Amino acid sequence: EVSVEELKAIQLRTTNEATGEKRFGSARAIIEDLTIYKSDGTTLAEKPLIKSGEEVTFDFTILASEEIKDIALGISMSKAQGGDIWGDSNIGAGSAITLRPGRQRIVYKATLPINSGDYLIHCGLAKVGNGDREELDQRRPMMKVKFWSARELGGVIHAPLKIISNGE
Amino acid sequence: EEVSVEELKAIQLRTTNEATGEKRFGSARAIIEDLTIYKSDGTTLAEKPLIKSGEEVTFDFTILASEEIKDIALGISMSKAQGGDIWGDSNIGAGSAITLRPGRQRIVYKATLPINSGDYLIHCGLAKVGREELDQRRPMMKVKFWSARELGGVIHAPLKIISN
Ligand SMILES: [Cl-]
Repeated sequence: EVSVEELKAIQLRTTNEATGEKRFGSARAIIEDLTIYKSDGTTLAEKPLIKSGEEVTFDFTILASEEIKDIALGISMSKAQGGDIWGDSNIGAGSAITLRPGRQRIVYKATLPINSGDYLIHCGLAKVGNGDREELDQRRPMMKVKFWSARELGGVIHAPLKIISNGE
Repeated sequence: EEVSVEELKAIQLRTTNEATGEKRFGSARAIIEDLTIYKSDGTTLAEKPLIKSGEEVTFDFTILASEEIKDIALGISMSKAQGGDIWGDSNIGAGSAITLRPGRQRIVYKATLPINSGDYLIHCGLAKVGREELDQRRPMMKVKFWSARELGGVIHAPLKIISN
């Protein structure tokens, strides 16, 4: 179908250097690409800004050389200078996934209450069980993303106060 | 009412929360006398010391003032352990002017807090914007967030799996 040999070559070849992506894994299957859509339906290439609190779609193209049961396809985000502020996967969602040979598309959505700033997106593909975890394709960092908001808040959590009573 | 700044400074010092090792400072021309927190089910943190990740929380402040004070900033924030604030906001950001009257009054905020499971600290500050610190409470109290839904980091934004 597609040789792991090819997937290994794909993996080594397609590595984003604008973020200094370090990429590892057995490459039995790989994250061929990730495309991110905003609520208005536009991409990051089309508009690289995400509004704080916007619903985002993560469109994964997964390319597998063979079938692989019980995988974990995860994604996370860190501040341009720091550790992860957000991370999740199908495992956290309680949703099992099995990869089939050839291309396949897995789609996640999330509403991201993240304050304005520059962040990094990471994603990872691994096999959960049968012995210990097996990393298939870990992409770190995969891409940059900037959040913007109508008004500025403290920290990273976008949770604006509602004023119920101002003693007025 | 008839409360003096002298009285408020005394209250400020003796009602500092020792459990959290609270540091408290400011002129105390007005003070944050109390903060009661309600969860979306109507229960207080005192009744049920636990907030569900992502739920709507109500902050019921009781403020004591020794005199009328215009252009007030009442801020709240949260942090984890020895870290900096992970969330913060105030009436100023929200675009709501506050003027304190003499005596006791209430200021009430809501926020929907997508904070992952863990132990956090709540900080609050009262000041007159130009800043004169009136009453800064760091940390005022502990708060525990929980969810059966587990995530990484502090941001509770669970993925939904659309297409497998
Ligand atoms: Cl309470």
